Amino acid sequence: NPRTVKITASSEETSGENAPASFASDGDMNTFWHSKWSSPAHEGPHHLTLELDNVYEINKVKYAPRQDSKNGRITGYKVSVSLDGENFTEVKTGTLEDNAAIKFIEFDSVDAKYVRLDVTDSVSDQANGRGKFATAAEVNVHG
Ligand SMILES: CC(=O)N[C@@H]1[C@@H](O)[C@H](O[C@@H]2O[C@H](CO)[C@H](O)[C@H](O)[C@H]2O[C@@H]2O[C@@H](C)[C@@H](O)[C@@H](O)[C@@H]2O)[C@@H](CO)O[C@@H]1O
Ligand SMILES: [Ca+2]
Repeated sequence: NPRTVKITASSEETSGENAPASFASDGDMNTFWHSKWSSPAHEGPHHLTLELDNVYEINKVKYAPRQDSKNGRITGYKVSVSLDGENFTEVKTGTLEDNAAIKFIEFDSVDAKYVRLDVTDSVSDQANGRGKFATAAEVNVHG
């Protein structure tokens, strides 16, 4: 049940379309965060940090890909946790399948107030777009 106080990101798009980082902090499958693609683009590295309302014991991250485009779809991730928002500890690394299905990332129970998702790999419907974008309809945490 942890509440996301806020989501911050490496970057966000509010100019070419409305896709701020906070759109990834609700369960509307029809809104998403997009890394900044409009000039000047931020083309990586990409990440997203959820600040929880308290310290929780967490063992799972849910990731809902953007539903209308594969652009930015996360296929490689590192998950880290923090108590103070500054010092992070890696708890999980892995790949995710290249489809729009909801993903889960699971690890041993760990106390966190902040959960960071580093995008190590991402896909695109563009020929030379590997790694350029990051999108998320939702990122959430569970314990
Ligand atoms: C094959 C190919 O090159 N396709 C591109 C496609 O990737 C582009 O989509 C947009 O790309 C930017 C980043 O460059 C963002 O991801 C945009 O959200 C994305 O737009 C979305 O998809 C398109 C197809 C439209 O439905 C748009 O309204 C969506 O938001 C488009 C640019 O429109 O061009 C090529 O089709
Ligand atoms: Ca959403």
